[PDB]
Parts: sequence; C-alpha cells; structure tokens
Amino acid sequence: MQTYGNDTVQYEWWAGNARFADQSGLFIAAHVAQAALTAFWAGAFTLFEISRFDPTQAMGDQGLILLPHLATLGWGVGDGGQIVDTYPYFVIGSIHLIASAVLGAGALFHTLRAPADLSTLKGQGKKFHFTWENPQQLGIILGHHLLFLGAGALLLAGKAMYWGGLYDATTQTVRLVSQPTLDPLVIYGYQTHFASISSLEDLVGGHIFVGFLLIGGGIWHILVPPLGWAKKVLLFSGEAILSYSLGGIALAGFVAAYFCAVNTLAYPPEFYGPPLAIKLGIFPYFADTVELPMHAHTSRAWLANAHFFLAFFFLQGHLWHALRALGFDFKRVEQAFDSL
Amino acid sequence: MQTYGNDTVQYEWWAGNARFADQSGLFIAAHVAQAALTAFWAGAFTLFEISRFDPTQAMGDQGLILLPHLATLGWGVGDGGQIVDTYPYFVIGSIHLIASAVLGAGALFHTLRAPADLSTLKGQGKKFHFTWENPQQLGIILGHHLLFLGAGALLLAGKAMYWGGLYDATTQTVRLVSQPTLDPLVIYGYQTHFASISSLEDLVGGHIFVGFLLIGGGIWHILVPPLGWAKKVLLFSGEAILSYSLGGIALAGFVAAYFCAVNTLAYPPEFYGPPLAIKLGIFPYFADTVELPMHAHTSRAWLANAHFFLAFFFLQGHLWHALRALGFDFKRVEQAFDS
Amino acid sequence: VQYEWWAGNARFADQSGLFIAAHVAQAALTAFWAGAFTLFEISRFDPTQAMGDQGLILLPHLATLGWGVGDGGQIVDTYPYFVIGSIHLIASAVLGAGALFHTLRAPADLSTLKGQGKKFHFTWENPQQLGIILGHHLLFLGAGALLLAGKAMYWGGLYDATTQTVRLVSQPTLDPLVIYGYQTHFASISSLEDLVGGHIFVGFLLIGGGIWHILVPPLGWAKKVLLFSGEAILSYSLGGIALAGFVAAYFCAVNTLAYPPEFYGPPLAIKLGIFPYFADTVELPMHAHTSRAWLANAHFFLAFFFLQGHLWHALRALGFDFKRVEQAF
Ligand code: CLA
Ligand code: CLA
Ligand code: CLA
Ligand SMILES: CC1=C(/C=C/C(C)=C/C=C/C(C)=C/C=C/C=C(C)/C=C/C=C(C)/C=C/C2=C(C)CCCC2(C)C)C(C)(C)CCC1
Ligand SMILES: CC1=C(/C=C/C(C)=C/C=C/C(C)=C/C=C/C=C(C)/C=C/C=C(C)/C=C/C2=C(C)CCCC2(C)C)C(C)(C)CCC1
Ligand SMILES: CC1=C(/C=C/C(C)=C/C=C/C(C)=C/C=C/C=C(C)/C=C/C=C(C)/C=C/C2=C(C)CCCC2(C)C)C(C)(C)CCC1
Repeated sequence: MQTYGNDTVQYEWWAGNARFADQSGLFIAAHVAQAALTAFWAGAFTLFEISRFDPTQAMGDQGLILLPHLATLGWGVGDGGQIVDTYPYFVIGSIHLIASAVLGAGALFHTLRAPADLSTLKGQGKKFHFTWENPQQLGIILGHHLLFLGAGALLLAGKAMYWGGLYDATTQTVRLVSQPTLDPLVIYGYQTHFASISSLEDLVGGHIFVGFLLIGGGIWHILVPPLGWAKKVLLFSGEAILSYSLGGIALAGFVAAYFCAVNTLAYPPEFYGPPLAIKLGIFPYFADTVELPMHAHTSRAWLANAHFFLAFFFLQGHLWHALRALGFDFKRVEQAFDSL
Repeated sequence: MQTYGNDTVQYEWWAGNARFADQSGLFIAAHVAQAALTAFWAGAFTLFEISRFDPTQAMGDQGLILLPHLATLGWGVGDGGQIVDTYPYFVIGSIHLIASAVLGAGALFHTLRAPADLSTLKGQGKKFHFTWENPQQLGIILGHHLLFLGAGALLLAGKAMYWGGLYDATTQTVRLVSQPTLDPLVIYGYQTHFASISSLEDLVGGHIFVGFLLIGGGIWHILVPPLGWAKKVLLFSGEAILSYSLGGIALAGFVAAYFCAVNTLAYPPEFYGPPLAIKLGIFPYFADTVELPMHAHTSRAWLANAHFFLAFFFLQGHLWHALRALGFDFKRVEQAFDS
Repeated sequence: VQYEWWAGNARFADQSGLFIAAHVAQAALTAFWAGAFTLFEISRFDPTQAMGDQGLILLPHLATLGWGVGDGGQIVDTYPYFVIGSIHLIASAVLGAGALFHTLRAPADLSTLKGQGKKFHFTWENPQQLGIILGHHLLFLGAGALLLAGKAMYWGGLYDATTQTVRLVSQPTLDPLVIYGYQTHFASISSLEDLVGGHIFVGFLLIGGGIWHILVPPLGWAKKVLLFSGEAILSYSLGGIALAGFVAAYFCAVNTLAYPPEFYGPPLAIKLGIFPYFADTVELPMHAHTSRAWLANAHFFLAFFFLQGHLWHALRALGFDFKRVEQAF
C-alpha cells in the first residue's frame, strides 16, 4: 500500500482487501481463489452453454459466448460451420471445473494452514517470501509469469500445428496450418493492419514470434536482477505494481475490444455474427448492421461492448491507484472543495 | 471440536449433538439409532410403495423408486420387465423393519443401560473404548469396517452368482452370469470410460475385485497402524476425520448421481425411466428427455438430482468441518467487519 | 411416594391381595365379554347370507373350531355356540366371585397370614417364587395347548377350509426338522393337519418349560442381564404381548387356512398411508369391512400401543423419569 506516514494503518471493511496487502500467504490465497473463480466461470458456463444450445439456428444470435471461443480453435466443428457433436467442449468444461475445485482447495489451504507471512517458514516457504520494496524477488515472479505466458503461447502454437487444426472463414473447414511466416520485418510492418490479417499462417507465425519473445523476456528476467535505471523512474510499492498491471490489462482490454468487433478469421462470421460498426453516441459502442428482433445482440456485440467498458473502468482504476502511488491524499480533493 | 476454552466447552441445543464427541458412550447409541432410522426408511417405504404399485404402467412412471432398486436384483420380475408378484419386496422390507426394530432397541440400550463413558467398565468394554488421539485403535475400527464392507460386496457377488439371476439391458431377461473377470487390465481400462460397461460379467468381476481389495485393506488396517507420515500430513480429531469422511461421501454421491444419470445397465431403463441429460441452468439438474403430465419426474431424475444436491451440501459440510478442524472458529468473520 | 387419583394403581406394587384381585377381576371382564357378547350378537347372525359381510366378530372364532359347521361351510345350528357361551357365563361368574372376594374380604399383605397364605406372598426381589409362578402359568398355558391338541382327537377334529370338512386329524409329525424350516412357510403351508402337529410340539415345549421353571430357579445370569422390578417385568410382558399381537395381526392378514375365508373374509392386502393397515380386495359400500380387516387392523394398533406402553415402562424402570429437561440452557 501507499502509507504516507501512519505505518500502523487500519482499513475499514469496504476497503477490507487492503488489510492483507502487506502479508504474503493471504496474498497468494486471494489470488488463487480468484483464479479458481475464473476457472469455475469458464467450465460451468461452457457447460451452461451446452445446456442452452440449439443446432437448428446460427451460433452468435442466441448469445453463444464460449462455444465460438472453442470452435475458433476447432474442437467439435464439422462442415459449413455446423456443430453436430459436442464432446470436447464438455471435456474442457469438466477439466476447468475440477481445476477450479483444486485451485479453491489450495486457496483454503493457504488461508487456513499456511500462515500470513512466509518469513516464519523454514524450508522452501521462506524462499517464496516477498516484500514490495526489494525488486529482485518481484523480478523472479515476473520472469516466471513471463515464462508461463510464453509456454501458453507455445501450447496454442502446438494446437495450431501439431495437436490439432484451427478454423478459417474461407474454406469453413479445419486446417492443419504448417510453414508459417519467418520474417520479423513484416511483423514490424504489421502495426498498421493487425485488425484484418486474413491468413492463419501469419496468425500462427505472430503467435510463435510473441511466444519466443515471451520466453526471451522470461529467461532475461530470471537471469539478471532488475537494474538501477528503472528504480529511479518506476515506483516500488503494492499500488505501483497494481497500477502498472491495471494499465496493462486496460490497454489489453481495449485491444481485445477492437479485435473482436472488426475481425473475420480469429472471430468467424458464422460463430460470432457479422462484423460490427464502431458507433459513437455518448460513449463509443459497437452496433450491428442488422437489427435482431427481441432487442437482441450477437456475441460479438456483447463481447466487444463488455470488454470495452471493463477496459475503460480498469483504466480509471489504474488512474485511481497510480495517483494513490504518487502520494495524493484523495481527501485533498475533498479538502479543496471544503476550503472553497 | 478444537477445545477452545477447555474440554468442557458449552453448547446450546442447536449444537447439543457435539456434547458426546469425547464421551464415546453416547456415540454408539446415536450412530445405531441412525442405522435404525435408515433401516426403518428402507423397510417402511418399500412397504409404502408396494401399496401404490400398478402392474400395467412402467415402474419409472408414477414415482416408484425402491421397487426398481430391487427389480434390478431379480426378485419379482417376469419377462420383458414386468412384475409378477409382490412377495420378495414385502419380505425384504419386513426384515428391514425387524433390523430397524432391533437396532433401535440397541440404541435405547446404549443410551439407557450403557454408561456415558466406555473406559469406566472392567470387562470387554475397556478394550472397546476409543478417543480421538491414538491412530492404531482408530485404524483397527476402520479395518473392521473395511472387512464388513468387503463382506457385503462379496455377499452381493454371491447374490449375483449363486442366489438367482440378474437383469440386463442386452437380453432383457433374468440372467445368471458366469466366469467373471480375472485380469485388471480391462479394469484399468474401465477407469477412463466408466459410463457404459456393456458387460454384466465385468461388473460383477469388478465387484469381486473391489471386495477382495476391501478385505485386503481391512486386514492391512487391522494388523499395522499408520506408519507415521499420516500423523505429519493428516490430522487426528473428531472434526478432521468427520470432514475426511464427508468429503469422501460427497465424492461418492457425485459419482453416484453421475452413474445414475448416464448408465443404463445397472439401472434398467424400463424400471427407472429413460437416461437423463445433464442440463445446467441455475444448477446442474439431470432432466428427462420426455415430459410428464403434471409437474412429475421419472424416478431416475428423483434419484440423481436429489443425490447431486445431497453430495453438494455434504461437500460444503466437509468444507465447514475442515475449517472447523483447522483452528478457524467462524468468529473472526463477524469480528473482521466491526470498528 | 404418593400417586394421584388419575393414576393410582401403582399401590398394587406392594399390596399383593389387590394385585391378585384386580387382575382376576380383569380376567372376569374378559370372560364376561366372551360370554355376554356371544349371546348378544347372535341376533345379528343370519345363515342365509355370508359371515364375512354382516360384521360378525365373535362367532368366527367359534366356527373356526369346527363345532356347528359341516359340508360346504354352512351353519345349521346355534346350540354348540350356546353351550360354549354358557360355560363362559358361569366361568365369568366364578372368576368374578374370586375376584371380588379378594378385593373385599382377603387381606392385602399376603405375608401376614397364618395358613397357606404366608407361603403365597410374592415380592419384586426374588427369582425363586416368581419362577414358581412362571412355572405354574406355563403349566396352565401348556394345558390349554393340550386342550387344542385334544380338540383334534375328541370332537371330530378341527375344521378344514381346503377340503370343506370337519375332519379328524390322526397324523402327528414325528420330526422337528420340518418345524425348523417353517420360518419361510409362515401361514403358507397349505395343510390343516400340520397345524395340530406343530401344536403338540409347542405344547410339550410349554410343559417342559414349566417343569424347568418349577424345578430350578434362575441360576445366576438372569440377575445380571434382567431386572425384577414391577415396571421392568411389566415391560417384558408387554413386549411379549406386543409381539403376539403383531404376529396375530399377520395371521389375520395372510393365512386364510386356520381362519376360513368363506367365514372370516377374503385374503387381505397390506397398505400404508399415514399408518400401515390392511384392506380387503372386495370393498363394502356401507362403511363396513370384513372380520379379517377389523381383527387384523385392531390387533395391529393395539400391539403398537402396547409396544409404546412397553417402552414407557422400560423408561420408567431404568431411571429415565424426566431427563430431557436439560436440552435448553
Ligand atoms: C486489479 C484489480 C484491482 C485490485 C486488486 C484493487 C484493489 C484495491 N482497491 Mg480498487 N479499483 C479497481 C481495481 C482493483 N482494485 C478498479 C478497476 C476501480 C475503478 C472502478 C477501482 C476503484 C477503487 C476505489 C475507488 C477504491 C479502491 C480501493 C482498493 C483497495 C481496497 C480493497 C477494495 O477494493 O475494497 C474492497 C472492495 C469492495 C468492498 C467492493 C465494492 C463493491 C462494489 C461497488 C460492487 C461491484 C460493482 C459491480 C457490481 C461489479 C460488477 C460489474 C458488472 C459485471 C455489473 C485495494 C488495494 C480503495 C482504496 O484504495 O482504499 C484503501 C478505494 O477507495 N479501488
Ligand atoms: C455426517 C454428517 C454430519 C455430522 C455428523 C455433523 C455433525 C455436527 N455438525 Mg454438521 N453439517 C453437515 C454434516 C454433518 N454434521 C453438513 C452436510 C453441513 C452443511 C449443511 C453441516 C453444517 C453444520 C454447521 C453450520 C454446524 C454444524 C455443527 C455440527 C456439530 C453439532 C451438532 C449439530 O449439527 O447440531 C445439532 C443438530 C441440529 C440442530 C439439527 C438441525 C436440523 C435442521 C433444523 C434441518 C433443517 C432442514 C434442512 C433444510 C434439511 C432438510 C433435508 C430434507 C431432505 C428434508 C456436530 C459435530 C455445528 C458446530 O460445529 O457446532 C457449533 C454448526 O454450527 N454442522
Ligand atoms: C398390562 C398393561 C398395563 C399396566 C398394568 C399398566 C400399569 C400402569 N401404568 Mg400404563 N400403559 C400401558 C399399559 C399398562 N400400564 C400402555 C399400553 C400404555 C400406552 C398407551 C401405557 C401408558 C402409561 C402412561 C403414559 C402412564 C402409565 C402409568 C401406569 C401406572 C399407574 C397406574 C395406571 O395405570 O394409571 C391409571 C391411569 C388411567 C386409568 C388413565 C386416566 C383415565 C384416562 C384419561 C382414560 C383412558 C384413555 C383412553 C383413550 C380411553 C379409551 C380407551 C380406548 C381403548 C377406547 C401403572 C403401574 C403412569 C405411571 O407411570 O405412573 C404414574 C403413567 O403416567 N401408563
Ligand atoms: C471469499 C473468501 C475466500 C475465497 C474463497 C473462494 C472464492 C473460493 C472459491 C472456490 C471455488 C470456486 C471452488 C470450486 C469448487 C468446485 C466444485 C464444487 C465443483 C464440483 C463440480 C462437480 C462435482 C461436477 C460434476 C460433473 C462432472 C464432473 C461432469 C458430469 C456432470 C457433473 C456436472 C455432475 C477466502 C477463503 C480466501 C477468504 C475468505 C473469503
Ligand atoms: C504480428 C501479428 C500478431 C502479433 C502481435 C504482436 C507480436 C504484438 C506485440 C506487442 C508488443 C511488443 C507491444 C508492446 C507495446 C509496448 C507498450 C504499449 C508500452 C507502453 C509503456 C510505456 C509507454 C511506458 C513507458 C515508460 C517506461 C518504459 C519507463 C519510464 C517511464 C515510462 C512509464 C514513461 C497477431 C498475433 C496479433 C496476429 C498476426 C499479426
Ligand atoms: C410349527 C408350527 C407352529 C408352532 C409354532 C412354534 C413352535 C413357535 C415357537 C416360537 C418360538 C420358540 C419363538 C422364540 C422366540 C424367541 C424370542 C423372541 C426371544 C427373545 C429374547 C429376548 C428378547 C431376550 C434377550 C436378552 C437376553 C437373553 C439377555 C441379554 C439382553 C436381552 C434381554 C436382550 C404353529 C402353532 C404356528 C402351527 C404351524 C406349525
């Protein structure tokens, strides 16, 4: 936390998650409980989407949110964009459900059996003890999360190359994509038309390039400690790293909301509905060209608008926490109105 | 119980059943009274169901639940899934009533004639007294229960192999199977596809295998105590062992609800109804494929959905007793919202 | 201790004369119901119709023995019912005579007598004289079993419902291994000759039990596994009579051999709604039932209520007077 003086600070219940921000074990426990909640939502809602799926209609009109996310990977897709056999969606939903179960079990284990601070441990638990002031352990955690995201990108790459086939909007069948792009100059040139790429080989080439970039960043962050040039320009607290991550996930949400509404192959038009139109009224939303009867919207509209609004409010959360990390009081803005 | 204040911690009447967690003389009376109520349900409710039975309609139509539980054992079913008499269901319910009567008598004995403690005797009861600190005696009680469960499994195998025939979904006849399964390779292969078996012989062979496995586990728990790493990893208390068993019975209830949902040979489709579909709305219910006239359900749904709910709430009871055994009092939650 | 007037018969626990008097008076009331209601519910009888439809309650038991019935199962007389009712009248007379003589004239404490009364006083802490009373009662019940055995040899034998004849039984079973295997074949033997053949074995068993109880007292373990108080001995007797009432309700439900089906009623059906009961296969419209359903249901409910009375006296005997007060703090 910030703690502009008053080192022994007490937070009330409406800021109740600020109480464990200094301790270590509850800091692990709350986050793995949150990951259990995300895995539970994923598995339980693709099961709920299998429960409320009709094969006599098109996909995106009935609010199909997760089954197009699995059909773009090409798991149970047939011919012409038709889904007749849904075994592996139920398989990955059950996998995510039991994964949420074991993650919640570990969360309650760290809340109950593991102590608050990991400095009282003796074996490997003392090596996992972290503080918001030393950047070395934070760099180790940073590099290992970099390595895990790179491993996830490599798993997606193997799903595109060896472990299965992806889906395209041209042939509307599965496709075993091999021999991707190997040139980084055209990847440097992809900063202008990244929204419409229209080729899956370029997609898996960009994915293996960003995956190898992530592995390089991971081994770089594990190998060298963080330097001194960034410690003079970046703040080192809980709310500072919270702010950097909040701005990162808000930018990622804006990027994903732009990617959802205009793409055609990473979001097929028969699975998510037609591509959208960026329409600014009061706020910039995404409207469909055709109008659904029961005031309804496609999955593309729901995904793009929800991710845009969540990215917007996460940007203001980054703003709140980043101004908090710079020393602002925030009753100073109430004292500025009260002095007036 | 965690013994917060001391061993004589107070309890109100909404938790008064925690008062005999350390007495170990009222434990016996409460448990065999629950066994008496279980046998009372098992007998009196099939006596209730034998009065409202219709021979023309299907058994999964009006809500017959216990009679399809006995019809798959081949007691009073004719050819093609039709019931020809009501006598063996009546005598099985009657002997369950007699077992309930003698177990309730033993319960009133153990709460009335037997003392509140069991270490206060001088005969065989001194060797029967248990408490929640020693691993070897509790392992002995566990091994005795494993021997009893394996004996029940071998009794089921003897019923299927020597005490008449059995119903199947292949020939639709009361069939006496023979030559059960020896190799565990198909038993290992059934671990990844346990929904459909397509063999009654492999079912009774797996039953003989798990029965012998339970006799072996009971003998192992009788002879040798826990080696020492269980005292380091696990816990040994009332609430901890209760939570272990609650998680076990919740997992058993989950897999039993799923086995009632998908399978169609252990539960015959002409007796319970058509095989259900796992429809997750606000909760996962195992819904029918046909529709009943006035808000009714088939008996397979009444089995599977109720056992799913009971497995869910027993999972949360396992969570409650696990947190109770791990030093959490649930009084820091009400104390973390003040000031 | 003191008992209120709403429940004050517990004073018979120490007074022995009233203990004899009230029970012999109760037996006089039973014999008065046996004699008087046979001679009073005879005007409801009509041999033109059936015996199961009118609701005759006593006379089925008299036609069970095979006194005034012949071929086809028809009643042509009343005079055997008259002589059995009349001996029940004079038996109730002499039994009530001894009853009120013990109530009014005999002393209460039998140990304060001089002749053959001081050797007749009983109490609740001895296994010897109570064993003598048990032996004499076992002798008399075995004598009643001997009378049932002699009914199949003296007056033409019992009545058979299968062959529709009052046949003389003269084939006793000389093997107790059939008696062992009867626990599956309860009320389904399809033979009337095997009932008397099972009655002579249990009759000689009753004589042997009475001889064992007269000759030797409880030799030591009955002082430990059992109690001798009045409430506990009442509990044991009520449990025995409740088991008897339940098995008699089962015999009135399922047998249709000892009870003739053309006289008592059709075979019954075991049902359960709120309480378990028995219902006829052929119902009657005027809110009436056969003697089978009436007897089986009433004996089932009375056996249940006397099982509850057995549990009440067992809780009263073993110190559980009022201990559920400590539920609420
Ligand atoms: C990375 C995510 C993240 C994390 C870890 C935190 C963490 C924290 N924030 Mg926070 N915040 C975030 C994102 C995040 N914030 C965003 C995106 C916003 C913008 C809206 C804010 C705005 C914000 C404010 C304004 C304040 C905090 C405060 C705090 C601190 C106290 C704990 C707390 O939140 O109270 C516990 C949380 C609650 C009691 C929840 C409040 C109940 C809300 C109103 C209901 C949820 C709204 C809605 C229904 C959500 C669903 C949306 C849609 C599906 C309908 C804690 C360190 C407080 C602080 O620094 O004081 C010490 C504080 O005053 N945050
Ligand atoms: C094998 C199962 C088992 C056993 C032996 C116990 C044993 C115990 N539990 Mg328990 N529990 C269980 C399962 C079990 N629980 C499950 C599955 C849950 C989740 C719901 C709980 C939740 C729970 C709580 C929240 C608490 C206990 C407590 C206790 C202890 C005190 C006795 C008691 O319950 O109060 C005496 C019993 C009663 C008062 C009976 C109440 C019955 C209510 C009125 C039923 C309401 C109807 C309900 C909807 C169910 C309907 C079923 C439907 C089919 C009709 C005792 C050691 C308490 C404790 O730790 O001590 C303080 C406590 O606070 N338990
Ligand atoms: C052979 C059978 C037998 C015997 C000898 C006894 C003997 C005794 N019982 Mg008893 N009891 C029995 C069977 C028996 N009971 C059965 C089967 C039940 C269950 C229904 C009970 C329930 C019972 C209770 C609940 C109590 C006794 C008590 C007593 C003792 C006090 C004296 C007495 O009877 O009060 C005489 C009492 C009355 C005559 C009742 C008053 C009048 C009522 C209101 C009328 C009867 C109600 C009934 C509905 C009428 C219609 C009859 C119906 C068949 C049509 C005495 C030792 C009491 C005790 O322990 O001592 C204080 C006591 O509290 N008994
Ligand atoms: C708040 C809080 C917290 C947190 C926690 C959490 C948040 C949790 C979560 C957790 C979770 C979230 C969990 C999960 C679980 C899971 C489960 C419970 C599952 C189950 C399921 C099932 C069993 C299923 C089944 C099936 C299958 C498998 C298939 C077929 C069909 C069916 C569907 C039936 C803490 C403690 C830290 C602190 C305090 C407060
Ligand atoms: C090709 C392609 C692709 C790929 C992509 C990629 C590969 C990307 C990358 C990306 C990246 C690679 C990005 C980056 C960016 C960055 C940023 C966004 C940053 C920001 C930040 C800032 C600006 C900060 C600053 C600072 C510092 C550094 C320190 C001092 C102070 C300050 C704070 C100021 C895809 C798949 C789509 C498809 C196909 C095509
Ligand atoms: C053949 C026949 C017959 C006959 C019958 C008889 C012969 C019967 C018998 C019966 C019997 C012969 C029975 C038995 C039973 C038994 C019981 C029922 C017992 C009980 C007991 C008790 C309850 C006791 C116990 C105890 C002891 C010992 C001690 C400890 C504790 C106690 C108390 C628990 C008739 C006529 C039908 C006809 C036809 C044929």
